[PDB]
Amino acid sequence: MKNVGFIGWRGMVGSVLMDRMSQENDFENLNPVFFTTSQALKSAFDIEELKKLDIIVTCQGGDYTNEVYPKLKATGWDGYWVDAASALRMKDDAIIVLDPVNQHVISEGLKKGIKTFVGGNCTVSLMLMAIGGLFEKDLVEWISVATYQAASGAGAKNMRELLSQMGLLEQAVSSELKDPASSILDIERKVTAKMRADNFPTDNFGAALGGSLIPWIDKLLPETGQTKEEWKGYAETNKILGLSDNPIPVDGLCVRIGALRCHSQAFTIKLKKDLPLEEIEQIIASHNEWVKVIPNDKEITLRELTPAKVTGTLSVPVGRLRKLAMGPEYLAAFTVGDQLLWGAAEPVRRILKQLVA
Amino acid sequence: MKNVGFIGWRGMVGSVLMDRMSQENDFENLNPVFFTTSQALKSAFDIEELKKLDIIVTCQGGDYTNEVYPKLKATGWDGYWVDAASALRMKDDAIIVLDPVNQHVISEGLKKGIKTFVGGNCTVSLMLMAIGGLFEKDLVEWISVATYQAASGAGAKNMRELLSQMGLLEQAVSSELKDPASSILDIERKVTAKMRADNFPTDNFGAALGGSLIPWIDKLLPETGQTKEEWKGYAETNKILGLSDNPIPVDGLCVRIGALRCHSQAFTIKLKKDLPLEEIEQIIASHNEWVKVIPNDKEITLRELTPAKVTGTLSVPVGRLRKLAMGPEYLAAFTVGDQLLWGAAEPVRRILKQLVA
Repeated sequence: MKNVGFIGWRGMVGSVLMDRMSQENDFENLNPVFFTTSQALKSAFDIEELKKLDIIVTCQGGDYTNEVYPKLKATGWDGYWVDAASALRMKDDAIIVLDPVNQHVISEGLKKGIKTFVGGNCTVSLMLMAIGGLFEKDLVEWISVATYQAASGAGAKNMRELLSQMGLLEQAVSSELKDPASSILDIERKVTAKMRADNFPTDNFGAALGGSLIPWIDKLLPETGQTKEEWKGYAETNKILGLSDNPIPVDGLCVRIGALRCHSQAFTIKLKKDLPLEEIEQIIASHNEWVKVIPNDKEITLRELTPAKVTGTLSVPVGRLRKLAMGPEYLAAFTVGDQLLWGAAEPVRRILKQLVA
Repeated sequence: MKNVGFIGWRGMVGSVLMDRMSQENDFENLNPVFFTTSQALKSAFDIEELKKLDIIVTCQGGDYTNEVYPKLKATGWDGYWVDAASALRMKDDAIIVLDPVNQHVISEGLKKGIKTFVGGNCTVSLMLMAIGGLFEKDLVEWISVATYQAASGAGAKNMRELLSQMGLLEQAVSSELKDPASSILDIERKVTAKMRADNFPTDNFGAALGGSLIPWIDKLLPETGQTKEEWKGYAETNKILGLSDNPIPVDGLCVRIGALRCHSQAFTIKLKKDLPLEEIEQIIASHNEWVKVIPNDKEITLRELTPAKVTGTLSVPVGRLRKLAMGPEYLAAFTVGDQLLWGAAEPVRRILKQLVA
């Protein structure tokens, strides 16, 4: 059996991985070695210890990767590096994994001798898992996106801050709310007042999230005006599909909203050919076993297409499908997916399963 | 001075109108007559009393309008009907007002002898107030929208439900949150559990809003697959600009999020000609005194382009402006506007000021 070392397995992403791996009994087929950065298991900074492993799975982070990775491969280490961090995604000797979408790219890479595999951007993979079928048929000319991103994508503390913010907003009018005859505008003035108060906790987002939203995620790229988050749309979608030569335009705005762990996305998809809505749906639905097409019905949409429904599950619903007024080659679509699963730990867990097979 | 009757002035929208009118001393130039539907001022159902008025301003609602309106005009009444409700927006003898945008349409209508004026859809007017300049130059070929709509658009009770939901979510982990060393996944499991509980109050939205979102607003229109809310984008934008002959395509997805009273919108705008980003901004910024162009800078965007900042103000910021990967004629834009002001009471207040001038 393969000797696999794990780093950052105690973090939030790492913990989801450990849990999913237990659930699927992945540990039965490999020999796990756990590392730590603490000086209170092996040291994550001991290159010789890591050098003995066949595979390394890290959820530790980019700083860790940029530090340890170059050293280890510099020793001649011929093993596999499976990383969740973005650090290596855009390396020539690396491949971005999303096997239900790009297995063919993964296989060929393994044969080509690639030894570094990295999970991709959460919003990008959640998009591909949803509308992968369209890409598989080369039916996508371009795609405009508007995202509704969860706090988990920013971190555990960001999630807690969001929750604290929600608490304080309500507390500011807890009694008024109980009084069924109370004034709505007065309640409103008070909650907005607290949202704006000096003691309203916004250290992590740099702005209120609960009761609001933030149309900016990550650093700005002066070159295009996009934020790194929005940039990853074009860059990562194509590297995953292996189309850096004939790049499919993917762009839009990435916005943070008060959700815990599911990212939702509104798509304006330009199809290369006018096809009947029903044929589009069938194509969408048959690409993989997780995507789920939700009928353009109100009650079903309210029960299925929301963070409330998909949180903590591997289901990737896509609905509100219809043609847009701009023309029969313009498709509207809305999807919801869990950020910590297909958006983080799952792709990692699945490339590992293949490597130890 | 004109004799003006007011109906529904005690509701939420009505109250914002009364407040704004007081603030601007609008009552000094007209003779107000207040009505009520209660049987506990005049009766809103007394046609003869209403018949004596020069102008009628209603924030009462569509049911009221559809009931009383036809009766009154049936008596020969030659006065003005100013309505906030959507009921008459699409009537041939009616005009949708947004004077900073379509004053020319309003003036010509008054001369043509039009006697019914109606405020338009909140998202549509908030859009036009933001990017009106582009329309004024016939630079817009089409526009794809994705909205982040506030609870106030649905009603006062919906706002309270949103607040109660936020309260319960945090309460479900109030202590855990205080413990800086507590488990993030555990907290997450608990909040999601409460969100899904039978006692989680969702009577008004029919689904959780706090901690989530709802990609569906209003009834479905089997004909196009759009919801009435999404339909109003194409229909109302053009009737306001007076282009029902040469309709500019406006479509997208309308989604409800946990915000109190500001609607935000992500735009994918297709310009009819490739113009330099800086010329686009200047054009945007000079259309009206309320729109505000926010530089594509992070700190400024976090301070200016959010519901937290614009709530309760007449400011209509628009930012994140840049060209989209699909081509130099593809513009990205994000705007935030207060739903109860330019999205409801303000247009009404301003057409009134003109009518009593």
